[PDB]
Amino acid sequence: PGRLAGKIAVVTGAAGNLGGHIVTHYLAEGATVVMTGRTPDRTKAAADALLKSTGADPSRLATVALDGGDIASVRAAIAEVVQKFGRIDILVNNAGSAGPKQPIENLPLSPEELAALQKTGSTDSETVADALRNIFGVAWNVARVAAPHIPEGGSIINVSTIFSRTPYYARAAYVVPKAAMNAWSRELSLELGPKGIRVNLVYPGPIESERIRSVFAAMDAARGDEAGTTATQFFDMMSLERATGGNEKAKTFPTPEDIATTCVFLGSDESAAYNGHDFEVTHGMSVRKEQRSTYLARPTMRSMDGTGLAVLIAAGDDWEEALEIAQVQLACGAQVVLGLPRAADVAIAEKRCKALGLTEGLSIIRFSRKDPAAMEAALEEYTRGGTPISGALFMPALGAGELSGAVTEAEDNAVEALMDAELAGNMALARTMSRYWKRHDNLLQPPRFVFVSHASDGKGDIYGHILRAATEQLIRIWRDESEIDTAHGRRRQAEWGNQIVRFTNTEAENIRFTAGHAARILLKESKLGEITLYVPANIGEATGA
Amino acid sequence: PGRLAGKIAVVTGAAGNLGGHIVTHYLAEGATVVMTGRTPDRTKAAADALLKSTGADPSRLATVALDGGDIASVRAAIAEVVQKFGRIDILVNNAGSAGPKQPIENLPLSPEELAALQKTGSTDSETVADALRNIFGVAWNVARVAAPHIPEGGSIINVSTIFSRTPYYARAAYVVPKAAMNAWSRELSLELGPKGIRVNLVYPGPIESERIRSVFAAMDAARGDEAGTTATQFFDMMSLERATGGNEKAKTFPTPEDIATTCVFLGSDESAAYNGHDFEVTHGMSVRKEQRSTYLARPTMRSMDGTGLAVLIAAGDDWEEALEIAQVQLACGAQVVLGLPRAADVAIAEKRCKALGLTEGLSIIRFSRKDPAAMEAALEEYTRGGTPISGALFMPALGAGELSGAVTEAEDNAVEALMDAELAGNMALARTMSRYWKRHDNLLQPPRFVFVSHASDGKGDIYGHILRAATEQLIRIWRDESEIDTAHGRRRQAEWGNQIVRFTNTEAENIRFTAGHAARILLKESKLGEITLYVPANIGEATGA
Ligand SMILES: NC(=O)c1ccc[n+]([C@@H]2O[C@H](COP(=O)([O-])OP(=O)(O)OC[C@H]3O[C@@H](n4cnc5c(N)ncnc54)[C@H](OP(=O)(O)O)[C@@H]3O)[C@@H](O)[C@H]2O)c1
Ligand SMILES: NC(=O)c1ccc[n+]([C@@H]2O[C@H](COP(=O)([O-])OP(=O)(O)OC[C@H]3O[C@@H](n4cnc5c(N)ncnc54)[C@H](OP(=O)(O)O)[C@@H]3O)[C@@H](O)[C@H]2O)c1
Repeated sequence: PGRLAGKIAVVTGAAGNLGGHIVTHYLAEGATVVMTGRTPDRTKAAADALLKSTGADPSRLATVALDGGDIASVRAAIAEVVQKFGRIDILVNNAGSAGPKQPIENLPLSPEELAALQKTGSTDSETVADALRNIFGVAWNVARVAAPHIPEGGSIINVSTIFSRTPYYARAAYVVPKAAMNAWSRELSLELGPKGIRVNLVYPGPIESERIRSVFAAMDAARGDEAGTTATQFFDMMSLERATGGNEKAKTFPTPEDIATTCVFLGSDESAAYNGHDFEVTHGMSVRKEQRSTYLARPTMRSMDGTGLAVLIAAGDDWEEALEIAQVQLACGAQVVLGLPRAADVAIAEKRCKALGLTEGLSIIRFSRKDPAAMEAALEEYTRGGTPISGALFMPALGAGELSGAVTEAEDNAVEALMDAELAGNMALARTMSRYWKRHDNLLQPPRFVFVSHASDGKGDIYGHILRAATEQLIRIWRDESEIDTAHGRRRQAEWGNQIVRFTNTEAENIRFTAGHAARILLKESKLGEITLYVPANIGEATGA
Repeated sequence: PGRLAGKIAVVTGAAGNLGGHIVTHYLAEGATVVMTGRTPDRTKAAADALLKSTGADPSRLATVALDGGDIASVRAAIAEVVQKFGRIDILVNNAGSAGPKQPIENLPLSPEELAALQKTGSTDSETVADALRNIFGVAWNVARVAAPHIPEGGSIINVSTIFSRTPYYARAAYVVPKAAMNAWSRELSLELGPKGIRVNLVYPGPIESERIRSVFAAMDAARGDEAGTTATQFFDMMSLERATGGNEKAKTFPTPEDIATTCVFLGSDESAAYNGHDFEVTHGMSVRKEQRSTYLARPTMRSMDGTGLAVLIAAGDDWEEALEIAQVQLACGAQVVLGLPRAADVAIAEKRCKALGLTEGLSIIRFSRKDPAAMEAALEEYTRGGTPISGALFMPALGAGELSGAVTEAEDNAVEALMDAELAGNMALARTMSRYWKRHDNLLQPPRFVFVSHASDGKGDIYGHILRAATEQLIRIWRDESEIDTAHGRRRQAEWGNQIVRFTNTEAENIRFTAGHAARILLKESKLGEITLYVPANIGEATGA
């Protein structure tokens, strides 16, 4: 019998290379497979050439037209799969796109910015939001449209990449939407676990092919690095050596067959004991799950810390919050630019700022991560006062509790709203501050960013986790890209920064703590190795005071 | 064809529940199995059972005698296996024994103590030392002997427990060695992986029996919680429910077959890519890898922080090291008991302390950790002096660098010495202080303990790493035992404490920085959530100063 005998399997991106190995292994294990592709012609071709190359019955292989980001197509596609076969025993979220292969400073956000990248003979065919919908959106959508038709003891397999947890210069667009999916897979496990549906996460390492060693050598050319630096990086993370392809034992890449044989194992009932589990098909590449630390001291700061420096604060709906952080920054003797998304809120706050009497060193302006063109202008304008922004604290876009609900249950707004405001806003802020610290590259101290999470929404911070994950990667890419550009002469000053997680603490005194430490990262001459830095549960206890 | 076709396996403790299951699946997938165990009569009876129950050719199975605590025994055993079949493809380190089932406070160290338990109708058969050798010794010795005869593409599998990273009540001698074994496997992952010998790590959850479901009713009785609390503890961690035993879907324990099927897979070439990997067959249990964080803060202290308080410092080989840590306490106004193993050191140190000018608040006494009856006696003499001991600080037993060499290429005595000195010293100091703080539950400040790592060996810190992950799980057991003893009104004062990792940083102040965070943890009113606290690489950078 076949380890997958009498099981309906759905494989997103079945036309691609791993796709077809998974389908091959599945048909040869006794599954009925439905192959999902954006195009019915390229997907049907990929289907028929698989029929040729295996010896399986036309009846045991099906295809269908699905595009994540178009939920109208994902419902119409699953439907056709339910009518046709009556259930989904195995989901394999393998669907994903390369993403714009540009550094953080040159990511195309608008369609005209992308058209403008096609005029420089580039191969990039995506916006950052296209890449999100294409990498992160498919998994989220397909999963939620499929979960109610997935019977007890069924399996979901979400195909990440090892590159989500490692530096991948000029690929901010590809990794952060994977890094998100990472936390989402875990959260989907927590919602579909009690229902008896397994959720498990495959991290394929760099995949062995003919192209790969040249694709890397090509990336090596990108950064002005001696060809082979990309490959050697990853080889040097690998602990395991192996003979593949009848070559000798060396540092090599894992195979498409290794990935397939895992998706056979994970799909099969042999794996029915595993949930929210990570499978790292990477030759034991040494990486950490979360490059983090919790704060074990009160942020002890002085009143001359910031003399000559100006912070930007990109605030969200809760401007009131932002201003509290602003306040402690001013208290350290730095200038502040509280950048609020509505102009409505620039009135209310500028006046309520006169009420408290914070007129010295603080300037409130409209600053809208939705529209970056103006975000650029606004920083040009502010610096004409002759002090340049030396550090940039970024708050979440949407008000706390704005995003809420089970990942499958959450509305068509939930994902699209989360993907656009939360992921694009972070990338736009990163591109915008990168572009600005390109121009004004002689600051008193090297430039420093800090991202900030919401406090605990107290519904289990489902969206707090996803965004911590995606942000943690965006910081790794940004730390790396700037450290490689700096060493090659292209910048004078290396951008560095951190992320502070508030949601591990529900105490009343948390914001002045969060904002306290925010100041230590920006204004003091520091480098914090760990990316994401958590606020302890109790602060009184965790520190001296 | 067999999924393990043409693979010589070696499964240690193959007579036990899982052992039978691993051999049964292995024979089905065409494996040639060598069963293993200290009792030949046992081993062979088992073999006969498995030869009937599975239609397996009696050629395709064999037995061999080996006690893991006894390396000679082990060298012989593999020698026959080698002689017979020529090589080892797969080595399953299933061998382990449930330790003494005794709470830290009542751990049996010397044979006489174990005999005092057996006249009590307790099922304890094992000293702490014995449990070490029975869980940790075996895995180390079987593997290191098997390695040479393992060809490339080879599989080592190490079977440990999830409970090695989660609290287990009065099961210190089970989980501590299981913890060392996790960190051992890691090192063996790295040392062999370059030879293409993959070394992965299975974490069984609670495994479905009739016995274990009552052993939780058993445990439940020892703490004094309602029966099914322990069941509901671990159930409450698991994200997955499942329909096992023909009972309707509910949170249920994983079957032995789930553990058996994984080895089939981990043994097989389908897993050619995975190395250093952890497989948790625990129904998606929610435990983190390690509860830890780096110090993003210089130790800030004050000159009265500890007046009226008293601190024990259990010293190892190198006492001058401990005496500088001791100066830092005294400086903070605490009193110091300096415990030195070798009675000769007492009068040597005594001079240095007058020469050095330290004469007030400091007492020096012989404090051998191989003599608890003496330890427990000396502490009572200091208490009679008039100040109870509020703070313990445990130094490593052996001199610096004395344990070295990659686990495989380790001297026969290096593993023996590491297990006895390091593991028993930590377990003994733990018992002795629990027993002392049971006797003195009315201290001015909660009682606080501090485990301090060696400084770097500058070689990878092989022993650094194993000894840390082990201590981390001793503390997690220590904290939870005092939490539950305090809640049920057995003890007024919650014991709590931390581990300080030093080997991460090489800087010249290194001793001062750790000696200073020891004083905080000891003499300040704080309860740090993270167990293991690392010194950061650069103290200049992490902390503004
Ligand atoms: N190969 C690697 O270097 C590597 C390394 C690590 C991880 N991975 C992961 O493996 C997956 C891809 O595997 P692969 O190497 O064989 O590449 P691939 O599958 O060729 O990737 C492109 C394919 O995915 C499908 N796809 C992409 N975006 C989609 C969307 N929004 N909606 C529907 N279908 C979509 C496309 O199908 P249609 O054209 O028919 O729509 C296309 O054939 C990705 O999820 C990736 O993160 C790959
Ligand atoms: N049951 C669970 O829920 C559970 C939970 C967590 C972890 N585990 C772990 O997974 C494995 C469980 O196997 P099991 O459930 O079948 O229990 P088990 O095998 O009955 O545990 C005892 C076995 O270990 C062997 N052993 C002990 N000391 C030894 C030594 N010095 N030399 C050689 N062999 C020795 C014994 O072999 P002989 O008596 O034949 O010499 C015996 O077969 C163990 O490693 C255990 O630590 C089990």
